[PDB]
Amino acid sequence: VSLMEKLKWKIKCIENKFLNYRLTTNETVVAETEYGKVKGVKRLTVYDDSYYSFEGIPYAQPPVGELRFKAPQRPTPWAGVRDCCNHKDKSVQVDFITGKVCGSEDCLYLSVYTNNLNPETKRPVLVYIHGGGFIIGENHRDMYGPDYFIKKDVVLINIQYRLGALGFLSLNSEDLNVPGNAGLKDQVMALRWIKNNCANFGGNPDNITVFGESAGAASTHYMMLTEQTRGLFHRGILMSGNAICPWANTQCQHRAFTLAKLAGYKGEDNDKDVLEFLMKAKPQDLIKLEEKVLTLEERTNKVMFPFGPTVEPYQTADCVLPKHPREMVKTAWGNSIPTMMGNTSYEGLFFTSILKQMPLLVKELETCVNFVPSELADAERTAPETLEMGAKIKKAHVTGETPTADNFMDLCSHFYFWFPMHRLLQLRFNHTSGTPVYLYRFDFDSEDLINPYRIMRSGRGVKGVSHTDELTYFFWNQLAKRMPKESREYKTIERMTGIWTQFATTGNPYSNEIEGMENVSWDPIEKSDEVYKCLNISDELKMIDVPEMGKIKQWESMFEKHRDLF
Ligand SMILES: *B(O)c1ccc(C)c(OCc2ccccc2)c1
Repeated sequence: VSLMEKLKWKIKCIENKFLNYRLTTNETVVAETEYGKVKGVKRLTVYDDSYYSFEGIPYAQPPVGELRFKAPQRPTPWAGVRDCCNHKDKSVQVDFITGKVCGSEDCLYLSVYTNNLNPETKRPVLVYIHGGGFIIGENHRDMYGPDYFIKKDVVLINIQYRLGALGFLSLNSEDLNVPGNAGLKDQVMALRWIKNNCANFGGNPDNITVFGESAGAASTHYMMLTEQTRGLFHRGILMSGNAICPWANTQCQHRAFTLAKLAGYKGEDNDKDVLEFLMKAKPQDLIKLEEKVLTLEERTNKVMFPFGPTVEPYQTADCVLPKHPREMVKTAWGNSIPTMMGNTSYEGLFFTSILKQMPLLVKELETCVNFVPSELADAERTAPETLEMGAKIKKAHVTGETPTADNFMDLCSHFYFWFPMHRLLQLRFNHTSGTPVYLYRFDFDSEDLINPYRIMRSGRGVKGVSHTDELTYFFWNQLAKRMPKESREYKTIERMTGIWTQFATTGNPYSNEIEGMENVSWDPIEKSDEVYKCLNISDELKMIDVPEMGKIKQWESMFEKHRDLF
C-alpha cells in the first residue's frame, strides 16, 4: 500500500481515536452475564443518535500457551464488575495497510450494542461475523461500527474469532488434539454465549439472526451446517459467500510442516515435533510467514489461503466439520430456518489490485483450465476433458478473441461467488423442510461514502459494485462521514438496515415500511424454478431475474458427465 494511503490511514486513525473520545459519554451502565457483571458506556453517532456499548466481553479463555491451536475453553467467571468500556485487540494478522503484523493472541471477545437496555419488548438479536478470508478482520468500531443498526430497535453483536494459522492449523495425529477449525469453534462458543446472555441486554433468545459477509458468510453457513449449533438461532444471512465456495475450505494438514520450516524448524516431518516448535514460536513470526506457505502449484490451482476451515481428520467433543460441507448440507439443521443470500453486481472487481501486480493472470483465460472446479480438473490441467470444461468457462466470460482484465474479473464473480451459491441452493433443495430462501443482488454504486476495503482493492475512482462495497451501508467505519438525510447513500443505509432488521424480526425481508419497496413482490426461490428471482438493490428496488443466470448454467454444464459431484 502506498505511502500516501499509509499516511492517509494513520491520520484517519488519529481522527478515529479523537472522534471516539468525543462520542463517548459519562453514562456508564452495568449488565449481568452468566460469568459476572460487565460495565458498558453510552456512545453517540454522527447522526446524533446514541447506543449502549459493551466491548471486550470474553466468551472463552485467552487461547495462549498450551491453548494455542486448541479448541476454545469456557472463560473464568469473576466477582465484581468487569470493565467493558473499551475494545480488546484483534486476532493476530497482517495489517493490509501497513504491511506489519498487528493484533494479539488474546482476541476472543465480542461486543454488544443497543439503543435501549430496558426495551418494552424482547428484541431481535443480530450477530455479525466479519470476513477477511479467515486471515484478517476485527470487531473494532473503526471498521464495523453499529451506528447505523442502532437506529433500529434491535440488539447487535459483533464477534471476533481466531484467524490464520493460529485459528486453523490442523494436524492428523489424534494424540495432539489439533484437529483444525479452532476459529470456527471460537464462533460456536460465542454463539452459545449469545444464546445464554442476550436477554440481559434486551435481546430475545428465541429470535437470533446470524449474518456475515465473505468469510463471515462462509462462517455463518458453517454455523448453520454444524450440529454443534443446532437450534441456537433462527435466521441466517449469507452475504457474498457460503461454505462451498472454493476459497472457504482447504485440506491443510500437510502445510503445518511447511510453516514450521519457514520459521526455522530443524528436524523431521512429524506432527508432534512440528506442533512443539509451532507452540513456542512468536505468533507474529508465524502469521507473517503465512503468505509464503502455499506452493506455486497450489496457487495455480486457485488455493487462496494456506490455512482455513478444514474437514477434521478425526472426531472430538468440539468437532465442527466432520465431513465436507457438501455432505454436511444433507443433514444440516440450518437448512430449516429462514435464509437470505446475495451477492454484489460486480463481485470480481475486488481482484483489481491483484491483477495489477500479476497481469499475466489474464492469460489464464486463454483456455480457462485453471478455473475449472478442482474436483473435476486433472492435476496438470492438461487432460482433454479439462480443456473441454475450460472451454465452457471461456465461452461464458471471454467476449473478444483475446481475454481482457474485465473478462477475468467477471469470471471471478462466478468462480468465487455466484456458482458456489447455485450449487448450494440446488443441494439444499434436496434436504429441506421447506423454509424459504430469499435472494438479493446489491447493485448500488457510489464513491461519496466508502469503506477501507476500497483502499485494499485499489478501487478509488473505479466503477461497479465490488465484493464488500455493501458493508458501507451497514456499518460505520473511520472513512465514513455524516451524509445528508436526502442523499441516495443515506437512503441506501436506511434500506439495507431496514431490510436486514425486517428479515431478522420476521424471517421475511419484505416490508411496506421500507422506501422504494412499494411495488416489490419478493418471493423466495423454489426447487422448481429454472430461473432465480432476486431483489436488485439499486437507486430503485426492483425484482428481476438474476442477470448472472445464463453464466451460472454454463458453469453447471461442466458437470454434465459428473452429476454426482455437482
Ligand atoms: B472474504 O472474506 C474474501 C474473499 C476473497 C478474497 C480474495 C479475500 O481476501 C481478503 C484478503 C486478501 C489479501 C490480504 C488479506 C486479506 C477475502
